[PDB]
Amino acid sequence: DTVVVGSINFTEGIIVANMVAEMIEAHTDLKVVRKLNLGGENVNFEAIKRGGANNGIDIYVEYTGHGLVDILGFPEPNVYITADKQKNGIKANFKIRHNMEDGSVQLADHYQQNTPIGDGPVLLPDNHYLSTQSVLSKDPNEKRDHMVLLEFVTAAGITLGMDELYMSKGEELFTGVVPILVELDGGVNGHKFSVRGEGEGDATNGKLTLKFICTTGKLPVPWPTLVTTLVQCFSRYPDHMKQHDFFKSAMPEGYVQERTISFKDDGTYKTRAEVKFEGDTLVNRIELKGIDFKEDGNILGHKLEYNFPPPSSTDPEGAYETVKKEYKRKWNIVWLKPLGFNNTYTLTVKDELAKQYNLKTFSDLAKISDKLILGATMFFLEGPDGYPGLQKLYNFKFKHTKSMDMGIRYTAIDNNEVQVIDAWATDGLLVSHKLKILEDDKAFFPPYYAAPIIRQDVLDKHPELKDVLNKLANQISLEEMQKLNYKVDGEGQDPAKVAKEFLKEKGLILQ
Repeated sequence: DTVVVGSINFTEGIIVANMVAEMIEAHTDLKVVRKLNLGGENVNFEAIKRGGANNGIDIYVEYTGHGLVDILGFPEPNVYITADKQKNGIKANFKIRHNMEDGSVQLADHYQQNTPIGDGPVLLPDNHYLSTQSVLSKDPNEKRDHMVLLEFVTAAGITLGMDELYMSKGEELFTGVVPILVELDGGVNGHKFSVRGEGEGDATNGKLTLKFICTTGKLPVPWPTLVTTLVQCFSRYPDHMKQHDFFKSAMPEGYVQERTISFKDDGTYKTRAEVKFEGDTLVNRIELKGIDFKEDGNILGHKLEYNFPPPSSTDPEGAYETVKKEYKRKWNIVWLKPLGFNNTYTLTVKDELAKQYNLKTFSDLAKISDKLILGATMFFLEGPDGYPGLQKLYNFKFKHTKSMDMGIRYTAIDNNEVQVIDAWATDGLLVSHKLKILEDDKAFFPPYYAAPIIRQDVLDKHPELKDVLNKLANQISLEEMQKLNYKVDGEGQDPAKVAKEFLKEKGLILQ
């Protein structure tokens, strides 16, 4: 029959949409409907959910970063740590997305304060984040209500910058493997329960193995809700970040971790815990009080699956794999092979500006942001992977922020209307306006490798599509894609003509 191919109203998307349409019409005897969307939020994601039957798309080109946003909530799962000098400790924000049976998600918003127990000196960190991977399992020979947890945590967000390095005396307590005891006394909506966990931690590798048992009978809440609450001192800090490990510096006297966990459309947990050494053993002693929970709700009704969401990886291959697997497992959508270019957000300035203020990286731009006016697309300003996520890590304080269309932002930076723009790495106008891209030194941004995305049922009806579309694999480099975007924007041309020309040129389309 026919297949619907959608795209948002931007140059690169239209070009690649026409390329896919031409590949399908050339290498298969199938009909290709082309649809250009309004530009609404998650328009392509919801369209490919609906499919062609319900006035939606069946195929579109997505970027791994926006995929991380769409199926994992990319910025949110990272534990974003900043310093509170007043309380001589740290604060942290994150959100957990607990999977449910019907594919929905229970949101759990975590606000966290950590304060040293002793009066010793402690390391106050620069803005950074903890990337966490958690795997939940069961012992088959354990008749009690229990959870087996295996966890890997790595600290990120601080750049290695060709400067010498080598930090604290509590750091030396984690050189080897440390035994771990965790005690939790909790009450949720009047249920009183206790949890005891035993295990061990290797901080040089960032690995925790623990087994928790509910000593009071049946646990009145699903186990994944207690995962966060149930030892961030075991996080593996890379050698260049070892000066920012607050948690180890507070040892052995320990620290106090207070946390507020808000379950969307349900109750809240309030936890206070003390994490400290007792003899050889690191102990986490927690009091948990949950107040306002719906009795038939997702939490008290046990409507959450026994899993934790997979982590969002900044590695390009890891990102593609995670996005492909999750789009498959949830909503049943196939990520095909990448086209080969990475069209990433990047803050860019006039090269004159960078020369004058000696700007190399995002941190330098941040220290003078108050003087500057940022002009960016609505996608960068609104999207969680754009300016808001950036500020979670970078502390940008711009004088103004003006939403602009693509193209108009380039003329505006040329005319000094704005000083910083959200240039996209494949933008055609990047050659002509003499701009400098700055470096994402804290490495907030994810990969934005473009790849075609197809519904599984359309793949079933027409199995040939997989190979014909995968023919465009590693074919379009960043330079080539930029050349085509310039051949549309810099020189007014029809996108379909440029697409067909490029396809015939490389022999992908014979004629």
